[PDB]
Amino acid sequence: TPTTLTQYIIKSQPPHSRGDFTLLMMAIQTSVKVIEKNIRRAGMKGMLGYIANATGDHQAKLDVISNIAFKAYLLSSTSVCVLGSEEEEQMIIAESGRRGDYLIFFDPLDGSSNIDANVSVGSIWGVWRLPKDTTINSVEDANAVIRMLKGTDMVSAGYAVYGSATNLVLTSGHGVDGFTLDPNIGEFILTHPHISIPKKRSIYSVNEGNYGKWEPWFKEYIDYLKMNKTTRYSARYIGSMVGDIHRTLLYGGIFCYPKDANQVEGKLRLLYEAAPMAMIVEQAGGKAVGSNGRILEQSITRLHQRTPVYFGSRQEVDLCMAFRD
Amino acid sequence: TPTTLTQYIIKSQPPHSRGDFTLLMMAIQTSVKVIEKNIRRAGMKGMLGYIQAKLDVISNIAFKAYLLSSTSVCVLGSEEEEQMIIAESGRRGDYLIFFDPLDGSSNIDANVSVGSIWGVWRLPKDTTINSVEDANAVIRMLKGTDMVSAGYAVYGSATNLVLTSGHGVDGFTLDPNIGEFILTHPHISIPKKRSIYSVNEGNYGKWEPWFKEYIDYLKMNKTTRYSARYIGSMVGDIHRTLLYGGIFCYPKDANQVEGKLRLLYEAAPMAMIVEQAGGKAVGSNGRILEQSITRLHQRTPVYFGSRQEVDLCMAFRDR
Amino acid sequence: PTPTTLTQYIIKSQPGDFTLLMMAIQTSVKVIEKNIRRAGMKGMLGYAKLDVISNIAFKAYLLSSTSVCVLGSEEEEQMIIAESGRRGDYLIFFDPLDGSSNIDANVSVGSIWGVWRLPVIRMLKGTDMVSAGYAVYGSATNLVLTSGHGVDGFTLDPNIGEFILTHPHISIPKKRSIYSVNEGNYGKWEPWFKEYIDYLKMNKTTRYSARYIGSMVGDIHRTLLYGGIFCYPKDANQVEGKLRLLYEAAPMAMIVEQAGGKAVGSNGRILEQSITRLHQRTPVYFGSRQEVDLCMAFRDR
Amino acid sequence: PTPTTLTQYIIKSQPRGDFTLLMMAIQTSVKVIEKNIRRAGMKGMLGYIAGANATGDHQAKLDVISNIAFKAYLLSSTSVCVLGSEEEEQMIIAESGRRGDYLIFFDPLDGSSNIDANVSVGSIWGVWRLPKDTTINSVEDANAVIRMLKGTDMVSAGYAVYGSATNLVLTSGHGVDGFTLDPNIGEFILTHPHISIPKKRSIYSVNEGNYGKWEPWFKEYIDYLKMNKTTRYSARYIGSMVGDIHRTLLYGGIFCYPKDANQVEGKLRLLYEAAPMAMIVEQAGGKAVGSNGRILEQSITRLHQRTPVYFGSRQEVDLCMAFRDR
Ligand SMILES: [K+]
Ligand SMILES: [K+]
Ligand SMILES: [K+]
Ligand SMILES: [K+]
Ligand SMILES: [Mn+2]
Ligand SMILES: [Mn+2]
Ligand SMILES: [Mn+2]
Ligand SMILES: [Mn+2]
Ligand SMILES: [Mn+2]
Ligand SMILES: [Mn+2]
Repeated sequence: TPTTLTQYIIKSQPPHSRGDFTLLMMAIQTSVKVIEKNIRRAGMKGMLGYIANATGDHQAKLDVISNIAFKAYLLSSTSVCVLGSEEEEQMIIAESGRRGDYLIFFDPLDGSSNIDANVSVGSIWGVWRLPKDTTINSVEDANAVIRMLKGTDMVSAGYAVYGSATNLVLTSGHGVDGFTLDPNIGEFILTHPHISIPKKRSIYSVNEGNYGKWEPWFKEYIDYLKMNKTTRYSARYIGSMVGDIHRTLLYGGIFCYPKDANQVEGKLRLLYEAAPMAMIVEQAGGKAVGSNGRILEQSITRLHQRTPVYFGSRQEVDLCMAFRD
Repeated sequence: TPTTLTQYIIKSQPPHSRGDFTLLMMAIQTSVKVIEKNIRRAGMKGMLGYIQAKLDVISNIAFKAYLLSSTSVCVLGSEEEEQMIIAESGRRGDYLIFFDPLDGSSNIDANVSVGSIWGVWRLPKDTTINSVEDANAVIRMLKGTDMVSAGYAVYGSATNLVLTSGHGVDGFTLDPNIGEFILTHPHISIPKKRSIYSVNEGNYGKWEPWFKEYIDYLKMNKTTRYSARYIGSMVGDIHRTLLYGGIFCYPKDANQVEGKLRLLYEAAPMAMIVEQAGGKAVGSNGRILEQSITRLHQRTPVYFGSRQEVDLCMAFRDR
Repeated sequence: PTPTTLTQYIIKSQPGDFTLLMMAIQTSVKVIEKNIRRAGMKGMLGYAKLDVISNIAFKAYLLSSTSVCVLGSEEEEQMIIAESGRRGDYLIFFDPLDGSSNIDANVSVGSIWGVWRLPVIRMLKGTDMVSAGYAVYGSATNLVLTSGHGVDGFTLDPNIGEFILTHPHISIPKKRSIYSVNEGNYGKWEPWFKEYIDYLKMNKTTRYSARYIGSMVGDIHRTLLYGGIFCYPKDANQVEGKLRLLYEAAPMAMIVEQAGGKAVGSNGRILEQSITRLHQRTPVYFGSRQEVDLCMAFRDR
Repeated sequence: PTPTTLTQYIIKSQPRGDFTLLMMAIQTSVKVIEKNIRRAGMKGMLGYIAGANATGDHQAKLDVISNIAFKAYLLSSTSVCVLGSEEEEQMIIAESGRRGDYLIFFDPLDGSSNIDANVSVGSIWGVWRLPKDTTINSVEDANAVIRMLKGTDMVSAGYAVYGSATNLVLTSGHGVDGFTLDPNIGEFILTHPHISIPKKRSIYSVNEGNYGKWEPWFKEYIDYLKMNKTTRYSARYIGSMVGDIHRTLLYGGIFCYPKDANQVEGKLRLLYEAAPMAMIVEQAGGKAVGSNGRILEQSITRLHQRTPVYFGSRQEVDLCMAFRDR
């Protein structure tokens, strides 16, 4: 009898709790398993490539299927009032009799331009809980509510990695725990409890193809990692934010998506990429900052808002930020 | 009723052919499936190290078991073993197989892709291998250009098996419901040009000046913008290189002055696949496949990929 | 291509304890199915160990569910109480693995559960049962259940480890010419039942087909879907019967009744029988309402 | 760690690789069919096609899919010259130069009226080897060749059981060995080596719903099994010939499909049901007879020929035949 994610969560909540968070995490699990199913057989089911979004991404077929899955299960869960997907312009409101307390923002498939080459991909979600009195009855209401939220209010966050094994990592503000899908029983089993990101590790992750378009201070930082006399650094960039962040959490290191001469506001989205990953990184003992301190302290102005990121081992991030100053 | 790897191979061989190669590819398929099984559940079965090198051992055990019982092999050489192994007499076919049973094994704990690589030579016309001595003598008079088949498997979100027999490259995908590899990527053709480079830039300082120059050009040139990708799994990175185009480099180091990658069971198989897909695959002095094999764990640097991207790279090497 | 799961179905059915309970049951069933499929290679066959493993699974997941106060297994003499801070409202009685001497021959097996609710438990009636269900472990894996508003059947999708709705509103036909009984025991039956069986074979009007897998869950599942009758009659040895009331006959009776069939023992409805003792027994005559009527007509002369 | 596969077992068993390739094609077919059965409920493949085969069976959708599978893989194997399916009127010839030495007759899905109720089903095959200096170039040639064959010429036979586990049992004239599908690796693993059917066991398997239509001697035999003072019998009838025969081989007992007042020639087909099962039962140490002695000694007149069967533990079958001769 191994320990399932569901059991783990039931245990985590107080004696005879509400149960909404358990139902939510069921919906997420089912979605993740559906997506995993589709990815593993995509080649034979004709779902490789692209269709013939609000961020200007041309969509892979698995983006659409992923989004459909997440929405279907989350809305039927009875635990969500609002959902916001990368693949949708607008937020979606759950129907009145079927409306829980959670606002969930998700990237249903991260790295979708990796799938054709069997490089890892993932899903990311951040969960906020509807503020005490308030009631969201429309898209207008929801847009007003998100504007008065911060990453520091996020109650839970997590990602899934679709690779040789299927991982589901999550936090509820009391550390990070990692699970692995047992395909023989379709349950997520606790395999990586109390994930602690090392304080220092000589691994950096960034797209150096963009060297030319970076700020001078960041070119300097990267050059130092390569040219300094003291400590040798190793470079790794899978090109899947989830894949790279997962390696960062387990091995230590740093992961960067810096300011660009094109994307002067950044590549990564705040609500459904950067802030969830920031809560996970912080809870694992790491540091997660953007252009002006903590990602989680940034004010949310709009659903598809962007930010650069510098995430990872506390001291590696400190070194990086020392060049900025 | 989809097209299996097995049926594809049966069709590929001549009318009423011998059958050795079919049996070999069965053994390889079974091995790959056993390894895949173990990787997918490694976390729950204690084979990961959380709190490094058990899957190497299990992989090696699998490949050996199935290949030796296949009756198609005379000699095997694994990355995990110092010496070559001889198949027992009368369980002894015509193939010499050199394999990396698990490539990227320090990736597994982080769920980063890994693979298996194999190169197949066929015992020369008048030769008979009866011992380790014999085998060491035989490999010394072989080249990558004599390789009859090569392939790799990628263990990721899907499980791929890519291979060639000197008539192009074809890619298969494991259907886990029936445990057969299904043709999904027929006639893989690597683009002639594509702006993606793959190398560990952490080692910048230890590279030769010409290669530092090449990398700097990819970043600073006015004409064409390059994207950087380095998974750190040779199979993962090469597979992306074959399908997307680009370049993959493991250049000469100030430490590893002979190179990181092994010739027999990493560089030469991947070279035959890259060449068959329409790409170019070179080391320190031309084609990897034209290099003479001196020793089982011999090494070489590599510059592999899109023919024009490799040409560009080699243009910088001109002193 | 996002199918309807058992979990969603149940969430929709309610206006959370029962949802958590049905999670625990699902996980248990999947664990048991996993073990059965590979039992031959993992040494768990004879040639039962799977009774023990099954029981362990059900207990583990049901107790951690926080929805149970009491559980009773066929494999245990005594009932088990859930710990105080982890104690829901449900009493559950289950046969974690039915037909365990079938496994070595790859004949179907199943799991059966009956759920009562508490508002000491000296007597219950099947008519108070709030839910019941079984799983069938065969070439597909089925999970059939009721909550007093009909019967619905689900099938395990092994690719996602969820039970998918495949057989909604199972209705057992009123009449169907299939009978299920061990005729090896002919000699030990009561005269009226010998007469009934002889009539099924010798009557001029309607031809009957015989099927007996020898797994109660397998045979009852075929009975619900195809129609027919399933009998474990009184024996000259087992004068009180073979099947157990609390964790076999009464759950199956609620399912059969909710599907539109009839489910009786030696003296009327199984569900109306008083429960005196945990491992109490009863004969059964279950199935299509008219086939059971025909059977009972022979008993009454 | 690295278990013994069916493929390895077969490679070991041979001294030419034609039989190995054949058994690959069969394995793949069996795995494809298993795949389909496990998910049939969600893929809409439960029940029947809306519009009967050569023996008058209305077909289940899984009959058609199964038949397609077996044909596809067996023909691409390069080991077959002729194939005969239950689901086809005519035999099929493999294309010239994709043409091996084996004639294979198969029931691609046995018990297809069990699937909707999740009761076990199976596949059955019998393998003959083309006679010395015979050459099959058409359906005419094939029909001529089968007429001069017997079950005693069968080189191999086997079945698959699709249940909670997936079994594949086979013989090549040197006993019976049983395998089990490992779904994690899609290989059949040796689990039941040297299957030996007990000489005596008190279990009988027959559809007693047909009592009224049986011959008097067989009614007498069945009544004896129930009413005799000496030994008590247990009755089991799954209603899937493969399921019931598999239980018979492992537990012992008897399995009967006797002569009927309707089917006076019998229900079971000789080429792809009775004769393969007969070779397996004989190789396991049992006895397998029809209306006039050994099934395997019967002359094959036609592809969809029928026969009754009395199969199982040698002494149980002897007892049965004693009632016929009295
Ligand atoms: K995107
Ligand atoms: K190494
Ligand atoms: K039991
Ligand atoms: K049929
Ligand atoms: Mn996305
Ligand atoms: Mn993304
Ligand atoms: Mn390796
Ligand atoms: Mn028991
Ligand atoms: Mn029982
Ligand atoms: Mn049949």
